[PDB]
Amino acid sequence: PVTAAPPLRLASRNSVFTRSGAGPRYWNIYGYSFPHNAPIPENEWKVNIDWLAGNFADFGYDIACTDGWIEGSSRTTGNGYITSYNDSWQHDWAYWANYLAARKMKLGVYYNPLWVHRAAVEDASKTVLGRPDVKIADLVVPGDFFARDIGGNQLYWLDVTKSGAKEYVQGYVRYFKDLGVPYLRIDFLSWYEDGRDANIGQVNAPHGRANYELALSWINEAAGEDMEVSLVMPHMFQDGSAELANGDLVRINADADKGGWDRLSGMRQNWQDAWPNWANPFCGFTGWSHRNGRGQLILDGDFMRASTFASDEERKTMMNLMVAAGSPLAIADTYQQIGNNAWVYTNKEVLQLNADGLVGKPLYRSATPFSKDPGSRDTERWAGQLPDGSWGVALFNRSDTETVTKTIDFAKDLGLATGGNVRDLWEHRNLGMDSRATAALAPHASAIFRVTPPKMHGTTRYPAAFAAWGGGAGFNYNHPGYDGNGFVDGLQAGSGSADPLVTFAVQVPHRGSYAIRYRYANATGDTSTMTVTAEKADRSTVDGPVHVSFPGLATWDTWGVADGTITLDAGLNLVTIGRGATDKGAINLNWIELDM
Ligand SMILES: OC[C@H]1O[C@H](OC[C@H]2O[C@H](O[C@H]3[C@H](O)[C@@H](O)[C@@H](O)O[C@@H]3CO)[C@H](O)[C@@H](O)[C@@H]2O)[C@H](O)[C@@H](O)[C@@H]1O
Ligand SMILES: OC[C@H]1O[C@H](OC[C@H]2O[C@H](O)[C@H](O)[C@@H](O)[C@@H]2O)[C@H](O)[C@@H](O)[C@@H]1O
Repeated sequence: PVTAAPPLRLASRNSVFTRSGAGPRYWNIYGYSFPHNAPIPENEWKVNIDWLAGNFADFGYDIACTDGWIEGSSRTTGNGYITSYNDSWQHDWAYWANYLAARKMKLGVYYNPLWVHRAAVEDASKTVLGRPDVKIADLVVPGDFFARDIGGNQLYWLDVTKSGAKEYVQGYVRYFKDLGVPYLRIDFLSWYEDGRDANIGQVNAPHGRANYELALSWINEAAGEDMEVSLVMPHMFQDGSAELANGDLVRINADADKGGWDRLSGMRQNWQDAWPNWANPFCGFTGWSHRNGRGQLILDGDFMRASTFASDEERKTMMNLMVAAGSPLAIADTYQQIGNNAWVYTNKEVLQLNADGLVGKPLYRSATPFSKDPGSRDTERWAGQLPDGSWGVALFNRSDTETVTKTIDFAKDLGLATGGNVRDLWEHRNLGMDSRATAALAPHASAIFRVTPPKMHGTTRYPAAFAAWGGGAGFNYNHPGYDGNGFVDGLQAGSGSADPLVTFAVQVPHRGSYAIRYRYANATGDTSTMTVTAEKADRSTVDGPVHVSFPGLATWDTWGVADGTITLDAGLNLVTIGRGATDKGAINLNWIELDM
């Protein structure tokens, strides 16, 4: 019988955004501003918004988001917060959020709340929100300009050690949240932190890790559950620890830039220790995938520039990768650039994967970090499970020249006993019941499928190797007998601050008590326990925490099935299993099954 348990110690922000599904759908000004190397004029912003309202907002792309080129945004409130995107704009953020509202859309903002504009510093009348004793001028070290070493002289970096700093930063974050902004994109924190860029050299004064982590904690608290926090230049120190603890999204690639295949799949394949660890998103999504999934991080593959690609097959591959990885779906084509390419963004079956909360993983091949061994995960074969037990499966051919067959086998790779109905989502074709998804792919082409296992008496299997991992839990394959490609280990005691865990999203038709099974290994020489909970997306407890017991077995190659019952509510539940301080021993986890 199960006993009551304390809650697990977490190491992620664990917000409603990362718990509820994949990244947001939005449009971004980058397709204008990058090639122009200039802030978007207000009329161009307007014409793009009107175009989105009539053509993409109905497909869920209902955030219009600004980007950089903000040095020319100098006008601020009495507390130093920018009033609009650029000084040339006749209307402020509020006017544009309402204009968007009238078209069933919302405003996304790119800004870093550690930026302090020189114009605000120079106006002695401006003071920190709620702190009339602190002038905005009192927030900065003289000469400490953002991008100082490459000529920057319009934005200071905040000195977070100065009185008023927390109030300034939190006020800035809440300023946008209050304006109705659901998404805040915070860039240049690696430049803030270490004053360096691997593409350039020295860029400005460093501010250090402690200050970076403190600033992130302030931003997290101020954003709360109302506004999604995108970290656009993460250094990802310590396997992304501070970013995971404080943000919702992390960029995993070098900038889209001029777009096309070389930005999607080229440049370099190796890892480096500096921003960005991987250059192309095939490698970055693959390399950071151990940090993805419900309650962990959403990985951000940057912007889609459909018209910069050479063919429609490449455009499909671009979209399929973003969807496979659970990334935000960010259109950067302007109304002038879109041409006849709207279709790439508006395939309803592909979008349905994003709506349903697909967060895929590359096929794991070994436990070794991808940063150390590129053989450890397959950049070209992705799968993820939806809450209802169905799957998204994506197959890619990154060769420039050869046609290559790619296959995901439902038993050997995914770890299912059932096979599944397979639908090709670009052919819009039912392939019927099958044991695998396969495609003979032309160079740069891809295929994406919805795979729907049958459910004899409601049985739904969720493989651990394709779920979300936290606190040290991870993939392995070093004891035989597992179903699928492997299992999760690290569900053991350790020295750390966080408890290792696995999170599964599960969807059920009604509130009730459901039979749950856990296929596991345990050769610790004694009984082991893990803590199990069910929660709503908002974190509220549906069941548990309870200690579930796992009888000791003969060897680490021996697998058993522990039986239990779990209360779940109608719709989405997050079922988390982890090893707390009061748990005993250790297990390896292969899968869970729910009879729904
Ligand atoms: O006003 C701020 C900034 O706006 C533009 O840059 C926006 C882009 O900033 C980042 O890109 C940087 C790279 O990460 C660095 O490695 C290096 O190449 O420099 C660029 C910035 O030029 C971010 O990664 C992108 O997603 C943003 O679009 C202007 O280009 C800057 O000059 C302005 O300071
Ligand atoms: O404690 C559960 C664990 O037990 C064995 O591994 C022991 C030990 O092996 C290496 O030294 C690792 O670096 C440590 O982290 C492990 O504690 C089983 O082989 C393993 O499957 C299981 O998870």
